[PDB]
Amino acid sequence: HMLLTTSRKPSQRTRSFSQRLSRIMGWRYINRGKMSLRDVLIEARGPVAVVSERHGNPARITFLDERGGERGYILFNPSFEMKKPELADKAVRVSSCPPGSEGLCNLMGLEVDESSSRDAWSIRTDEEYAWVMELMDARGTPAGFKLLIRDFRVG
Repeated sequence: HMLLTTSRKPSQRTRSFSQRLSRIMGWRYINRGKMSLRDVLIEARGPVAVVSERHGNPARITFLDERGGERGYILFNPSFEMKKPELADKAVRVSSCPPGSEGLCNLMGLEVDESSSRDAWSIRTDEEYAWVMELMDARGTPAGFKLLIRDFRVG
């Protein structure tokens, strides 16, 4: 459902993160090289997400519609282990979006699925972050991949 890319000249960590996330989501990943956003949108022919950084860390995901309108954005810090997540499917499901988190689900195109928590996201509150989005793997246990959400805005 989406093309993912990064801001221009990303660090190794931003690359690793974004390649990982796009695999998890089943989104098509492209190297940003030296393209403008306009040229990214031409290549995508469809919606795009851009992972941008501050100080060499991924810090924001911006979501665009196919014409380049900004759907919204998420400010976050990633938390991921070295081991590849074990997934049997695109992680396009979420177990629940509690009140106040619906925009996370809308931006990322997640569908609520109460039948199982495998290959799925869990959204919860945290003492430090606004939300933690944690990937549950093909066995429904923590995949070692989280989005630590500081804020998000839609529209």
